[PDB]
Amino acid sequence: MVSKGEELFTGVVPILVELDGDVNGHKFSVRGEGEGDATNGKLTLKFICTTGKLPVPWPTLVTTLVLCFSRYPDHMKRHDFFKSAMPEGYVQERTISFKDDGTYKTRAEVKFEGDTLVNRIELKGIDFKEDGNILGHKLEYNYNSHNVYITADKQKNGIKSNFKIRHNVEDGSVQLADHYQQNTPIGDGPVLLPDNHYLSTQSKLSKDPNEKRDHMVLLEFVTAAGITH
Repeated sequence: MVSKGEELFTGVVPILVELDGDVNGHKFSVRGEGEGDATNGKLTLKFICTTGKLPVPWPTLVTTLVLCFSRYPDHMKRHDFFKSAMPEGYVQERTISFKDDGTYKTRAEVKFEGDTLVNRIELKGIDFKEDGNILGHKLEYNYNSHNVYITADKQKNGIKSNFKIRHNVEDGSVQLADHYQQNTPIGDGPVLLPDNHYLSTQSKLSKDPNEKRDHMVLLEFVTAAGITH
């Protein structure tokens, strides 16, 4: 163990996710629950739209709706910023630019509340086309595997990332979502600033057959890679 934070992730940790959103003035909320295991990189979450019908496709929210559950190999433990900020946690901020469409701006706090790892998010969506892939619901209910490159941000005592998500469109086209991310500790205690590396992601989206509300079941694996030793 190379951070106090890392001790909080030796087993399965229950998770709560809460998101309050506004896309082109359409107000919606999501709550998710499940668990994460950073020892194997496995995350199991079920999300509900608490306000009724989700006004955007579920796949567009996957990245917004807990990289502290990434599996960092033993040789990479000193490059795990996300756990090092725990339990006080970190702020995760993004701009997500949907190519030829609107933008999500997100601010989340990821931190322990009691024994639960909580991801609490505000999302603002602007400049979406009513007949675009997003407000038009033209995106397939599926998800690609990605590499998410992590860099140190010495000045902010945190990390940055930029990456493109590819969303499959019902017409066989692809909707690009360009992510710009910043993470900063909530605490003023010491954190691990990493050497350059990447996270390998893979996401399976499914439905709960008993669930009549608008929802998404997520199975994710996230693994850190890219450090020689």
